Amino acid sequence: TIKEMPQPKTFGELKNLPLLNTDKPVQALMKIADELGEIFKFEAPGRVTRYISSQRLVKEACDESRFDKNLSQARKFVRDFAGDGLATSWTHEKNWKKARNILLPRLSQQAMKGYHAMMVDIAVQLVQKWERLNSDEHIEVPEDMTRLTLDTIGLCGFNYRINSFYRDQPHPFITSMVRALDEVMNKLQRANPDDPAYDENKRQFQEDIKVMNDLVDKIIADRKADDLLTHMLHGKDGEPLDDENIRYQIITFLIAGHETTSGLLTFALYFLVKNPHVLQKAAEEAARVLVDPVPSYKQVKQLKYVGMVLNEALRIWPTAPAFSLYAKEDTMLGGEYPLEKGDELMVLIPQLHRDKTVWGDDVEEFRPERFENPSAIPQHAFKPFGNGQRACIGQQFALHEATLVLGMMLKHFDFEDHTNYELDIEETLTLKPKGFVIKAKSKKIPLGGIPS
Ligand code: HEM
Repeated sequence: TIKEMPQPKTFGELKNLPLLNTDKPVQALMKIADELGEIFKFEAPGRVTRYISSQRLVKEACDESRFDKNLSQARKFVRDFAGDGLATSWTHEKNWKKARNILLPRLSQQAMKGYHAMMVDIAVQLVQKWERLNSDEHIEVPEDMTRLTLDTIGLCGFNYRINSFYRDQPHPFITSMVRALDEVMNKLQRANPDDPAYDENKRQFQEDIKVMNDLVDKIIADRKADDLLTHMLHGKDGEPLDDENIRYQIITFLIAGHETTSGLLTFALYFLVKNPHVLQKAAEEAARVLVDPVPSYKQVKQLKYVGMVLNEALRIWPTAPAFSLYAKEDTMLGGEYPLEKGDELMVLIPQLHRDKTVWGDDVEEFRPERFENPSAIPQHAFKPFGNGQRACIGQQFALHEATLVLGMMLKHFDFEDHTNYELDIEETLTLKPKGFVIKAKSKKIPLGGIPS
């Protein structure tokens, strides 16, 4: 009762690779897996991957006795600029689990009691910039969501003030990060990599890894002249971290610790303007809960419905959209698809969150009240933060940051979807709505003990 594995139209020496000559590869890999089922094979020269989309199979892949963690084929390149160091190392690494058990305890729920104040500091900045737009003026959502999420990691994680809001044009580091990823992403759709046709391109990329390093120089310099870098320097295990691997860990968290989080907020706010009854309902929760000008740690933990709106928007659109895995031994999967040792499966997350056998037929509706009883979401049907001993380390940081902010936004403004924005999701590894803009009617509620 073995079953042959599916596969998209191959085109020659290229195999299936030319089905990814598009700038929305994930979005297209869910049209493929949309037809070819819960699993389908994917060959591009000298690399093969299986794509699992059903909870039925994901729940096996996450069985850590069968499967270990893997580097996306995107990850080995984003390793040409990150780890050895957490988000781009294999479990079989030394400056992984040492590099993780220095930081893990700094990222718990309890550790957020400490970051909370600086998180509220950057949040106030974003709210007030909106209080001070002219009439005609609209909001660039993903654009301002980045201003925040980045400032906030820089500041909680590295006690450095990036002052992203004191700048009309996206911070250098972000313009360069974006252009560094689009490369990694196209250098993946490139049929002949080592070519001179791509030559102005791997020198561009280097200029960009310099701008990004600039800001990293600036953050260490500022420290010399209990943050997340106070350990990344003086945290033992039993080895503190070394010369070279620390400027890695830094660029690693400046990226991981904001991008995916900016994604989640643009998406949530999108979904809310399109479902104005959910906006209304979280807008009340926020009014009812945040009764001081600024929120307390205590208060942010009681934005229950807002936590829910975040998870729902994370179901419908995981911003870190896929994670990889390898087989630890030869094995059946599903009892049908037989894998060798080392074979690679990719967890197409946005599709797993659309598995109707686990969710309903309304998998495409925005309904935050699914997450009322979170004991109702089945084993493994939901994983925006990866799975297992390599779950997203910064999940509790992300969710607190994101609730706090979505919570304040909804306390001080009504938003109008003024352009009838039709969704367009730019892909730079991670997903984020592109050119999403709205207007905000302020509720004229004072903040900080400051009027406007
Ligand atoms: C906001 C602060 C965040 C930080 C500092 C952060 C950092 C990290 C780190 C260090 C890892 C690797 C952990 C490990 O290997 O032990 C990771 C993995 C991951 N993160 Fe995050 N992250 C953040 C937010 C988010 C958000 C909002 C999402 C939403 C989808 C997300 C999605 C993921 C996913 C899917 C992985 C899986 C990697 C894999 O297992 O292959 N992250 N993150």
